[PDB]
Amino acid sequence: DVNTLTRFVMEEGRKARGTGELTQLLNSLCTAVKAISSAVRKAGIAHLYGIAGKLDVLSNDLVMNMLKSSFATCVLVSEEDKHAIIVEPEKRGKYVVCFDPLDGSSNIDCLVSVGTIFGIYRKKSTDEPSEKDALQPGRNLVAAGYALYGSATMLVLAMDCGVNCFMLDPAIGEFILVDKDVKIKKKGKIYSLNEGYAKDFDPAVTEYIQRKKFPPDNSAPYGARYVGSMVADVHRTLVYGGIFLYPANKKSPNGKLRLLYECNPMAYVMEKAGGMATTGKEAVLDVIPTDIHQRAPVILGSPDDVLEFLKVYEKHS
Amino acid sequence: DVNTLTRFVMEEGRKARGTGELTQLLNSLCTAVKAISSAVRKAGIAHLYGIAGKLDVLSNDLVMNMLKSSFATCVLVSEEDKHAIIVEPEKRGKYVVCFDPLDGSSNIDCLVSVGTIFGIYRKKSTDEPSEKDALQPGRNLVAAGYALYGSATMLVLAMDCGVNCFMLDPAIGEFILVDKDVKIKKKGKIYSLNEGYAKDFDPAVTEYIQRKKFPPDNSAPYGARYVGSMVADVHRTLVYGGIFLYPANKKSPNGKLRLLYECNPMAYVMEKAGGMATTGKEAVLDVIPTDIHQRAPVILGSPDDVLEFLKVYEKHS
Amino acid sequence: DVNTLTRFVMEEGRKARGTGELTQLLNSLCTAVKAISSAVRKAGIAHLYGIAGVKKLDVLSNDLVMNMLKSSFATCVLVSEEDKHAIIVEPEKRGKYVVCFDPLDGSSNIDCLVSVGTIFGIYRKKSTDEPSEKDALQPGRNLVAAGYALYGSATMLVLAMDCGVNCFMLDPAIGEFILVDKDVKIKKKGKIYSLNEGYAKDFDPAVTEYIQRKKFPPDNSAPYGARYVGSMVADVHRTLVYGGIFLYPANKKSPNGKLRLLYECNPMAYVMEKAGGMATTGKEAVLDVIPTDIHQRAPVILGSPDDVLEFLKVYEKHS
Amino acid sequence: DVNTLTRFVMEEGRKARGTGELTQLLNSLCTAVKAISSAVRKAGIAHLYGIAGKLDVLSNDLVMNMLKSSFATCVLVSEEDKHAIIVEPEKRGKYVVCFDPLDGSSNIDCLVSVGTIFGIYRKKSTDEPSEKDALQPGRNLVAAGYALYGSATMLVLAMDCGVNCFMLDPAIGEFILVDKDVKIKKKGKIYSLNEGYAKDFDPAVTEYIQRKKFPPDNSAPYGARYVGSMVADVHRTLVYGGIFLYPANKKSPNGKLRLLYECNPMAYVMEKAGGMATTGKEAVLDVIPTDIHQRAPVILGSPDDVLEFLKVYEKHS
Ligand SMILES: CCc1cccc(S(=O)(=O)NC(=O)Nc2ncc(Br)s2)c1
Ligand SMILES: CCc1cccc(S(=O)(=O)NC(=O)Nc2ncc(Br)s2)c1
Ligand SMILES: CCc1cccc(S(=O)(=O)NC(=O)Nc2ncc(Br)s2)c1
Ligand SMILES: CCc1cccc(S(=O)(=O)NC(=O)Nc2ncc(Br)s2)c1
Repeated sequence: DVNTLTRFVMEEGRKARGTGELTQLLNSLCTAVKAISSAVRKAGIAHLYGIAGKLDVLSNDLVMNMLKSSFATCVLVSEEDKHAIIVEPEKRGKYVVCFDPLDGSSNIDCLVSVGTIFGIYRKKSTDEPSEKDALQPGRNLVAAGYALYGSATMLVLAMDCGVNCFMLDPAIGEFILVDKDVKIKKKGKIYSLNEGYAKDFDPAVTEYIQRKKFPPDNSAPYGARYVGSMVADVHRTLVYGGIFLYPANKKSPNGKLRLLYECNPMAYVMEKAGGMATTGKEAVLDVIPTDIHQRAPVILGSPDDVLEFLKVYEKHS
Repeated sequence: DVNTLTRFVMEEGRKARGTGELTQLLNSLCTAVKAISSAVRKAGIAHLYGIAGKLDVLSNDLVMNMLKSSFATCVLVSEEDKHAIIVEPEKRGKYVVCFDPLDGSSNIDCLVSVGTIFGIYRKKSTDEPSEKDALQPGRNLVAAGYALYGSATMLVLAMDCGVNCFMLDPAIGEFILVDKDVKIKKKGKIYSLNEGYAKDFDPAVTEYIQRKKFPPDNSAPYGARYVGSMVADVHRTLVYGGIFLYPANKKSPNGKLRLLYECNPMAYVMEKAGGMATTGKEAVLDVIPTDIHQRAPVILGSPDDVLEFLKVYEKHS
Repeated sequence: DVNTLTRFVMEEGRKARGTGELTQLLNSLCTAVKAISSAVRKAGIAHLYGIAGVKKLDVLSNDLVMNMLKSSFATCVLVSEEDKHAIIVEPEKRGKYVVCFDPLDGSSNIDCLVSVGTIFGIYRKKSTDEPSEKDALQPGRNLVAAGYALYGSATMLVLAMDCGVNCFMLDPAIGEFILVDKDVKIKKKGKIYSLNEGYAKDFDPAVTEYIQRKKFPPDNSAPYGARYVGSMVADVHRTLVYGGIFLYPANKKSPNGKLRLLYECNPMAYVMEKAGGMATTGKEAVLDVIPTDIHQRAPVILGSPDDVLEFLKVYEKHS
Repeated sequence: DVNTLTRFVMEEGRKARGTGELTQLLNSLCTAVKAISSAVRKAGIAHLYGIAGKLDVLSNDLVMNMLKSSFATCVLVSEEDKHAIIVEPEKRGKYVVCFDPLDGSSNIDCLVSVGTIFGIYRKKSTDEPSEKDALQPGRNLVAAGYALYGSATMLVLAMDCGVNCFMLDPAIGEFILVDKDVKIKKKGKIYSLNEGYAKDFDPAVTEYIQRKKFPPDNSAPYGARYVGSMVADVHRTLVYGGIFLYPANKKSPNGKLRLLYECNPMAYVMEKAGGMATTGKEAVLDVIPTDIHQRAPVILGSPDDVLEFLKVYEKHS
């Protein structure tokens, strides 16, 4: 039987007997994602080039506007905005949403994969809505995931029931369920980081990477892939297994990737898929944030791969 | 003035006062790319998952069939076919076309960019058409390029007049000229190869890459990117500068990429762009082929970077 | 604020503290409407014509709607123009609603790209017995919801409920129905009558006189204009938009008219009524007829109440 | 073999040994139509309605700009413009085009089919183009036809070789040849006119209409279809056969429809399809015009039906 994003969400929302507010949030977000995908694929570009004689900003406005008018949100955190956005009182709801509306978009000149990443929280405090409401650890997420604008557009959604993958059929504008309750492989064959920072790598990374190229047990060396767009790298890791790394470096000593709307949502998908995400020091999901734009170092992927990296981080204290 | 691939090619064609064949060819191919692109983006997928109750094969068929029926070709060589296809007599025209109908289709599962790569020759003799008509050095190319099915669909076309980029507007099914006469940067800041296979690297490759990561002077190291899909990696090299390698090693003395429909069309675009393309021993475009599926090594991109590769290469020769 | 069909239905769903079954059902129907539009616009026809070198459109339309409603878990009995009997949803997929629909009306004329459409009527199951065809034999008055999709120059979903009639435009770029006209109301009096005058020899005497009065008025005002697309959905939607009258009346040869009561007449009557207009057979309200055959026919006269009433003045004058 | 509008026009142009000018023109036109189709089907309408926080005027803009930039035209006559447009001298070409860019537009509220009507002339001489170049009888058309934005989008193209019908496939944005060398039925069974104005009819119209409803020879009454949108009624008359009328009453002695860009193209399609078009007094194509915006009565469709009307019109003297 055929399933869609909306029908999936309505069905699962009826099992748990909720008010429907998360369903409205998510419906709204799906719609924003379809409009982003449409713009990303360059629909209507002829009109820009005179046939009748900014993208990250548009995607931001799209997510924001849809999320506000879903009536389901109170605090909104975006990659694009300096401060948390506080929903006007009349449109206030119970969820806090952190998001990057178009990740990878600095590199989009070369039509690299891009995507949208989100995490949704139930507002915890009873105080007036503020920036602090977004500062919960990722263990708390109610729902998270991403859309990938690749060769095709795919929505990956993780909740309590696991991870589910919806392909956007552009002919009808519907997300179609194509991969149910997805589990990552226990062990992969591909490793992912920007090796151009090799000079700055601390010795645990350097040893770990060295083991992938020169396995110490005469197994086959891991292949390397780095699109350098977060959504594409994590998704491949999800689909094929392996390991994704963005550790700290001299230019980025607290990591480079953001915790709230990059590392947390991706960590959440990984764990729900049966995988791992770590900073090296702890799980990413357990990091208790202090600033909405703070960075985090991240290693994530197949459990045997992240474990084997943690042993090496262990070897170096 | 708004320009399209069609209007563009008709403009150039009339200037040259040619018969029109090449124009008919390009238009045919173009129509194939839109069809490929629509399927890559998964139009109609709802029907597959049972709403009302292969991609490599499809793309090959679209290209094959559209070329045959352009009345402009006589020998067609494809990644997908063992032998060269000889167009039926009443459909024969003057050109030979070497193509990869969907490059990177191997990894489409992770929705990594895929592409179509093409190379167009004029048949040289009045002989009965055979595989041998495709065995031309890349220098004899009349036109070449690729379609990238990435975050948007773009068609890069190289001819004598240089290299032009058209973005497909999906609203109206036209490729729109968006980048005129593109030239690659003299010197890039990015290197691109599978570093997972370092233990089998050629020692020249070993050393060159080490200088990118560990520069002896006081320069900033190169950033690393490797999509693992040629059209994407070559296209990012074009737009931002840098170097892409798929080189020889002792296990694979002649590399892995196919000369006819991968390396030559890429070498062609890069040279028209004012970039370089080499096997280490010689320019990619000067290799005389003896087998339609023969492999070539390729190092390509910004001229300063390729020249620097060659310097190290020679240090090891 | 931007409103879409899915946000609209959920927002009304919540207000009413419902289970969401009707919401799931409409979503499913709307998904089906989007897949019919795509097919109707001929997306993918190049393949049909050997570009790399099957199903007919009303058939496809039928399978799309059937399948979308079945799998919505909100239906128990389905009645479609295409099938002789009612479909009884398999137990594991049973819900509380009965749906009558014409999946692709006017498709007999798809060869000339005339506007086509999907008409639907939604009913609550009234008995406690195992579901059956009888559950579809409800008067129009019992409708929970009705409407249509018009596949014209653009695709629109006109949805009628207790709260009124809402019109949603399909944005093909994103696959979303956008609310473009809220709480829509027909004019009190139009300037357009609509029927097939080519069959004038066969008109009811009442129909002959009324049409004659619209062409040559005794009060000598301006005559009405004529429009007849030949597609119900298109003719009925124009009527709703520009006001006037649409007639597919009875005659000696066809004394119960020709259009089907359950999935053409009733739903167009309900939309008309929720929009402050009128639908009649001459003898009764379309919505009041108690059906006895799911494929039964009714005569239908609808539109501006000043126009319809005016037809009844003539109708009653001919008894 | 599959055929497209571009491919078909190219091969007919090559046949005729022409210079490519009319092909360039038709492609610019075809492109504009795709852009008109797209906006008429309401792509982007969510953006108008505030998702991120005219149509006849736009359509005219698209045809206008696409024809200017085609360099194939010199005089443009549009329904939307009081005086003819003279193309600026660098874009000047040898053709004159009269068009209705969006027929039926003032009734687009009820989403009635709309269309674009066009007909194309050779310029009259080197004499710096003027409004005069448009004042030519229908017989001088080189090509004509319409695009109908119906349940799907169809382009109908009439030329010396006959009438061919192309279906716009929105997935790939390409016009597919679906009906070759179309001929109208000798006699149909449908008549088409605003019967609402029966009061004002010519006795000949009245009598002819009388014969349709009440055959004196016993036969079946004709059906009546009237959409109120010229392209849709004319297209129904082409596909199914029958008769379309918009004739002269003593109030509109020369009809209502316009000659240059409504009656002529449709009459030229009709004659090329083996049917007829008349004012009653003469053929439509034979009228010599003296104003770009003058009207003309028109009766067109299947020959047997048109001859029937005439036979009656001649009875009424
Ligand atoms: C899958 C998302 C999800 C999962 C669990 C709960 C909820 S919820 O938003 O809190 N309640 C909800 O959707 N109730 C509904 N009743 C009827 C319909 Br139709 S939807 C959402
Ligand atoms: C840029 C494509 C190109 C470049 C060089 C030559 C040719 S050609 O195909 O050999 N000649 C050609 O197309 N002539 C034309 N005549 C009329 C039209 Br409209 S186009 C094409
Ligand atoms: C607008 C149609 C409509 C009107 C009234 C009632 C219903 S209903 O289907 O019976 N209830 C319903 O949807 N409740 C909901 N709870 C949560 C969400 Br999200 S929706 C539908
Ligand atoms: C089919 C329209 C038509 C019919 C007859 C003549 C012409 S034309 O415009 O004068 N010449 C033309 O198209 N020449 C071409 N040469 C090569 C190509 Br590729 S196209 C057009």
